[PDB]
Amino acid sequence: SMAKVQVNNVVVLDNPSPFYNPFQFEITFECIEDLSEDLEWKIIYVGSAESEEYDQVLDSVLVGPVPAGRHMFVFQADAPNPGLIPDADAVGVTVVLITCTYRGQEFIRVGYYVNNEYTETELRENPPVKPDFSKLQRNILASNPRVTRFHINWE
Repeated sequence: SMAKVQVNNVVVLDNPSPFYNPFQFEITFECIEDLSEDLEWKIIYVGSAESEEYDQVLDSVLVGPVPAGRHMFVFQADAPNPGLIPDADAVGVTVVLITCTYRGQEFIRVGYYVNNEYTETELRENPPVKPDFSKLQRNILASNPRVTRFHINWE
């Protein structure tokens, strides 16, 4: 069958923000017909390129009833746990992902680069071994989303 859900756009809200602020995404999509089963959205923070074990599922949203037509919703998730981020990966560029599954199958993955940078010159010039997350600013590169679609069984 044809893809029954088509994501139209994601707006990154509160985009330059302190590291400890929650993520906020305003997501619009279309359903070509009433879906009987649930859509599950997730936000996944890539703690390190070292390994997927440093991935953090920040939150999941499950919608039981699906109606046909255009949709908008706002997806908010708490910031990642800095205790689980390797020291060498915290300051710099990482990735945050938005995924959606239907009947348990991921059909779309929207990835953004995330640039975490210090706000004080002293910290930028002499970064501590353990990063000071209270002084880190998160900038999501909202203009350059990377979209991957997956074929799933929509019936």
